[PDB]
Amino acid sequence: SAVTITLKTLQQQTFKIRMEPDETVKVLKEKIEAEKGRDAFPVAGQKLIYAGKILSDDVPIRDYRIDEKNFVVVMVTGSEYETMLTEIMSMGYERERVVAALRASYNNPHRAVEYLLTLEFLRDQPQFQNMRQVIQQNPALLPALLQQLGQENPQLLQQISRHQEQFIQMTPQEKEAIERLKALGFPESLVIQAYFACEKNENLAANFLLSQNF
Repeated sequence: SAVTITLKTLQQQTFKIRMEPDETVKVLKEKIEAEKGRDAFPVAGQKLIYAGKILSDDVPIRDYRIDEKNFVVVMVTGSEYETMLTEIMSMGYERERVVAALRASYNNPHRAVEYLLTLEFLRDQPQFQNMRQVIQQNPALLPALLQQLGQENPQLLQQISRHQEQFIQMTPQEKEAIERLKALGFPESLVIQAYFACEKNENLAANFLLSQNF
């Protein structure tokens, strides 16, 4: 996953490097020190001229969108749980033992009685739930959280920045049977279509349309 980059030097000596279409130009600058050598190609005056201005060395070589067709003149100069406690405890178990099992047994009489004898990753997380449950009564929390809670998970921040819209959003023969039905009082799309009910007859489609609707 590569790309030959043509590098021209003010000395009128060009060549063709390749590196990767992403390597920070900082490494590309060093690439010129090894590509041409270090006899007179330092770094202090390393400016990658590609279009009048010199390309910096802190951005990826694929940030300027260079083209092999051109060379670069580089420079080098709570309760519901208790109501449940009685729902299960009543069987005979104790009280604290019931909630304990109701904490690891789906707080239900199912596993409890058993433990009583002896964009999507965030939309489902508790963080987003507070942003989609509290915002229902406070539109000011959306931004407050988007900068606090929503600004804590980089997994969504990388998308939400560009997905803020989705994040917030979350024939002349059959015509005779239609012209008549559409004229009898029935609609059109549901009539011209439903007509193909069973045998293109006037009841399979209508008969079932009059008994199911009227």
